[PDB]
Amino acid sequence: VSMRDMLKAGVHFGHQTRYWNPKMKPFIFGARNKVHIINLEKTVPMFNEALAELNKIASRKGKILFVGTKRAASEAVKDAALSCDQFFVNHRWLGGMLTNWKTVRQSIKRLKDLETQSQDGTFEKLTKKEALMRTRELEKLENSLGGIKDMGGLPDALFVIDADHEHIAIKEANNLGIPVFAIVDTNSDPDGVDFVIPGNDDAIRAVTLYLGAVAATVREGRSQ
RNA sequence: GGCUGUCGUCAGCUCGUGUUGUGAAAUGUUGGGUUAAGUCCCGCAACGAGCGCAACCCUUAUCCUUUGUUGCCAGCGGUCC
Ligand SMILES: [Mg+2]
Ligand SMILES: [Mg+2]
Ligand SMILES: [Mg+2]
Ligand SMILES: [Mg+2]
Ligand SMILES: [Mg+2]
Ligand SMILES: [Mg+2]
Repeated sequence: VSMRDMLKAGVHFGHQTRYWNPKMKPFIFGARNKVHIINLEKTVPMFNEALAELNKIASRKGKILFVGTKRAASEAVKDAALSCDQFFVNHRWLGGMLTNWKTVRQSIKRLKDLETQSQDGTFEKLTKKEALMRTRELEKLENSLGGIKDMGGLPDALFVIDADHEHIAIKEANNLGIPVFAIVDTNSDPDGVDFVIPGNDDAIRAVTLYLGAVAATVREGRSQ
């Protein structure tokens, strides 16, 4: 991935100096106007070393789960995983989506059966008042569980945009040994993720970049 | 044992799995709104479920169909009215 490209995106940008996390000292060039700057020279080799790892999982038809619920990087997230044939989460992660599979699995069945009882027309020939609680009931399920609806079991790797914001998923993923690939940032803990990609996690330009790239490689890897 | 009063027809009382705590425990069941109501909605390390709440039951208020004696008399005709 082009080291010039990122100057363009804004990846070098971090967070205000005061909100920094001192575990990210390694991945810092310095500060300008009391605002931190990611040493991109550390980003790019780290990043390419996570693309590679992602390839060889995507090789064996494992499932890259993508998570990103920021009211920036949601439509960004959906686009990418769909542009790959994988799974995604872009509205609140709901605690135990991984550790409590048994149960959360048993709320997918419902969403399946509410999809049927919609196209099949049952959500029409009924109480009319009961096309409220038989639709809102679906609408929400397909806002939350939708992304992972046909996922049948636990992922083979989470790919996570913001570590800070999505700390619950990462802990759950550590809980299950599921390897994690995060876009950590100057203000975030390095310490829970396995393939740390430094750089900005809060920009429409920056996110699409890493997504596009991880999208490219899982498709370039889902072939051989 | 069975049956019954009572707080109280008050809106509460809990469980599975997950998570937190060395542990009793906690979370859910808190928060913003709303409601007669843990009523409903939005949020949220919770995700769900159950007993309650409400609804299904009887009665009362209006209308329609069918049936018309031992009940009824609007229009007719008669009358010991
Ligand atoms: Mg423990
Ligand atoms: Mg209580
Ligand atoms: Mg409690
Ligand atoms: Mg409490
Ligand atoms: Mg409340
Ligand atoms: Mg209830």
